[PDB]
Amino acid sequence: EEGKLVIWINGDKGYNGLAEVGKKFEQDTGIKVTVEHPDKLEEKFPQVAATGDGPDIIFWAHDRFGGYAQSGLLAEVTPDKAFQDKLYPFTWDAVRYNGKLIAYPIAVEALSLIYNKDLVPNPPKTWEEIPALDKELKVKGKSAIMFNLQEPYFTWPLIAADGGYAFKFENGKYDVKDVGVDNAGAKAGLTFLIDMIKNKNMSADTDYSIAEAAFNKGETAMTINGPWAWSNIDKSKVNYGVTLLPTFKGKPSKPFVGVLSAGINAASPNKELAKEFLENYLLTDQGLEAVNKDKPLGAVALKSFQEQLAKDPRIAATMDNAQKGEIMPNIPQMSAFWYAVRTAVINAASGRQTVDAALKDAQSRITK
Amino acid sequence: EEGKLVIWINGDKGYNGLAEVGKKFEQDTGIKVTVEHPDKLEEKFPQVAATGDGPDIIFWAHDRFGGYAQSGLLAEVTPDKAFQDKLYPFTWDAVRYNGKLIAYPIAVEALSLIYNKDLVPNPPKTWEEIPALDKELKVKGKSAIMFNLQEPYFTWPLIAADGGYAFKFENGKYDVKDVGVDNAGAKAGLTFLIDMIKNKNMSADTDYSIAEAAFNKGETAMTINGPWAWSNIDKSKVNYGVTLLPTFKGKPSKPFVGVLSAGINAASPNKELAKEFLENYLLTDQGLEAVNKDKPLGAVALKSFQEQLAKDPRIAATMDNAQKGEIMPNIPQMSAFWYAVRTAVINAASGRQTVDAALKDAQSRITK
Ligand SMILES: OC[C@H]1O[C@H](O[C@H]2[C@H](O)[C@@H](O)[C@@H](O[C@H]3[C@H](O)[C@@H](O)[C@@H](O[C@H]4[C@H](O)[C@@H](O)[C@@H](O[C@H]5[C@H](O)[C@@H](O)[C@@H](O)O[C@@H]5CO)O[C@@H]4CO)O[C@@H]3CO)O[C@@H]2CO)[C@H](O)[C@@H](O)[C@@H]1O
Ligand SMILES: OC[C@H]1O[C@H](O[C@H]2[C@H](O)[C@@H](O)[C@@H](O[C@H]3[C@H](O)[C@@H](O)[C@@H](O[C@H]4[C@H](O)[C@@H](O)[C@@H](O[C@H]5[C@H](O)[C@@H](O)[C@@H](O)O[C@@H]5CO)O[C@@H]4CO)O[C@@H]3CO)O[C@@H]2CO)[C@H](O)[C@@H](O)[C@@H]1O
Repeated sequence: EEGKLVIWINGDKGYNGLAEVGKKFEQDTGIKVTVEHPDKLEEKFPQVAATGDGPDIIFWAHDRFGGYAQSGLLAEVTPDKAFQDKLYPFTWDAVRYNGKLIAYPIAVEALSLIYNKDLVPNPPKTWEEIPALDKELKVKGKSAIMFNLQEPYFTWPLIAADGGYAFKFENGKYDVKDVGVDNAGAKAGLTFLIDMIKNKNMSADTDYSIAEAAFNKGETAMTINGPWAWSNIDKSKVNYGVTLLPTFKGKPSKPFVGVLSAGINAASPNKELAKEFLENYLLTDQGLEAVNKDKPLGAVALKSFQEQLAKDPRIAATMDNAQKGEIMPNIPQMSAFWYAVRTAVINAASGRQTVDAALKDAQSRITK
Repeated sequence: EEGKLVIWINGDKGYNGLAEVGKKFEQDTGIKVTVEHPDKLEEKFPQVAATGDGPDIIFWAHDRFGGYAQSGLLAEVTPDKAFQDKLYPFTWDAVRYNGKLIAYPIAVEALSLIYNKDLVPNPPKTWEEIPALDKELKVKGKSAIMFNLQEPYFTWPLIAADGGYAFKFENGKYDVKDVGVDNAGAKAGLTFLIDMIKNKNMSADTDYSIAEAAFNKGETAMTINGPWAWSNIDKSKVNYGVTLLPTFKGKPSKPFVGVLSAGINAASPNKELAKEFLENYLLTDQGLEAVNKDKPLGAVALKSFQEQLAKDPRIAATMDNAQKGEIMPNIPQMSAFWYAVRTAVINAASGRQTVDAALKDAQSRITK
């Protein structure tokens, strides 16, 4: 039924308090909210939603929602980034399935030991001591502990303690044996660069200083650079804009995204001072501003200062290109990648190798 | 040298502005900060830090830091959770290596197209149109574009556009063929439960209602339950505390962590209204409070309301147990896990099966 909301929530939750939220909703909008707590709602939902019925909103712990999403029974949820930042990131992770958010997280639950302060002022720290405690309580006509033995949720914490688990999780990883430096897409893009060189649209010996000087003197119409370069263009005569990289074969250019980072030397005798400087001086609105006014940093990691920068169209363009690209890996094999690709590009642009032979050699260097 | 800070940062960054931050540091603390920008600092650092020298702090894009961390050259950084929440989560991800944070993220960089508004008011959207643009500019003694061709950072966005990549990333995944329901640790914990039953410390037919009534009437000293149960104990005569689950064989009990979640039915004709209710009524301080006063939610996903709850020792204990446990998977196979483990526990506790035969059968159900 359109124009109202039906909600299902389990009978052990605060469904009367939720109903009070629904009354405020109606009072503000006229839309009636009905809260129900059917038994076995988590089993009924897939059966009724598959026929296009059921409630508008279903509450359960997240463990049930991947099965619902796999069957197409859930709408993708569409919160903007402002709303997403209101909730803890790990709670969104709990409701992501196949890369999409498929629920709103509400609350984080875990079992605890609940004890009667007047019967056991000092509750047992070990399971093994509970039988002796029970013996003393049984002479008083009491028992040490009772909990639900019918639902495995309640017995699982004991089963997992010494090593039981449900499914093993394999952390995300880069496959270092698998590299895309000599595939057809890489060759196509490098061939286009070499064809511009052959056509004398560019020169293979152009380096950072040559390109910067040419652009900042008004000799070339465009350049490719990062935020650190903007300060020198500000001081030049050139009125410049910052925008998306050109597309190739209709697809976006994909710049590697770098996070400028400050590491503390493991040999440093000043680790406490380094922490203080970085946390309490550099990573402040005022600290980042002092660096940024020298040479722009780009988008910054500090949420409070980034909010002040996001307005700048140069920063907007930086983040647009960043979102089309990829974060760099931090793995040790990244330097091998860069050394090999550097040689391949210089060899191909200078005619020391074909594009194919250059990128094949780079691929062999990186993976063998 | 102890009692001062030496910083290395690349020569294209704002090292004079960083030096100004270091002057404010000295003025406040008397500790001198020296900022250097050596050439090839990213290659020199591993050579000098391996001998126990080098700078206290090194700046570079994060791609270099996994190699440093792999060689033991970086201190693990130790920000508390308050500081971590000041920076964007994906920037911390960039400086995590083998599960540890090994740098402070500062700024997010990507290349952009920089254009001269007075030479190309409408900059080209495609690479392919740049040669024709260059031809017209060359008759004016100008060129269309110049950028650094010596460093692969600048040519990679074009190489990646049609399909080039560095290393393929494999997303984290649960291995559904690999289940820990019948390993030695699971059997040990379930055997201890069965031994308590045999010893008449517990009864195999105890369910949720029986245990709740017994605890809330003062007949048993302890129970195991979640936040939703606290409201009924508040109303009872019992003075209760909430604490860590007991250990087993010296290891923590590991409760599964559930995120109470609200999904929107894909068949709902009211998806816009559902979004409004959940985002703007339920997921507010006032909305969660109305539910929480009925039956406590536990820790909540909404950062602003959770800050008000974290003070409660019951919530502290909830999160302590949660951190010792595991987040539930959301995969479709989770319901099979629960149905099979439910049968195993009830069969073993009732004597319908041995612990070994029960858990073996559950393992077979879940994985075949
Ligand atoms: O007729 C035979 C049988 O019926 C009855 O048992 C059945 C249940 O009525 C029925 O709900 C179903 O239970 C399944 C459930 O469908 C399944 O999802 C899974 O449940 C998990 C939760 O998914 C998980 O979130 C967690 O639940 C917590 C919850 O997070 C928390 O917020 C609070 O609500 O406590 C919950 C635990 O009670 O863990 C549970 C697992 O414990 O597994 C359930 C099975 O255990 O199927 C039941 C069996 O058919 C009768 O009770 C039974 O006597 C009859 O034999
Ligand atoms: O003597 C032979 C050779 O010497 C010179 O080239 C060498 C360089 O001096 C040297 O620095 C080294 O360069 C490597 C570098 O060590 C390696 O880490 C990798 O560099 C990556 C960055 O790691 C990555 O962050 C990104 O760098 C951006 C950076 O994020 C950004 O903030 C800004 O600073 O621009 C940087 C790009 O310039 O990408 C670079 C890769 O481009 O790979 C480098 C190699 O390309 O080794 C050089 C070669 O030995 C001379 O220049 C050369 O002519 C001589 O032949």
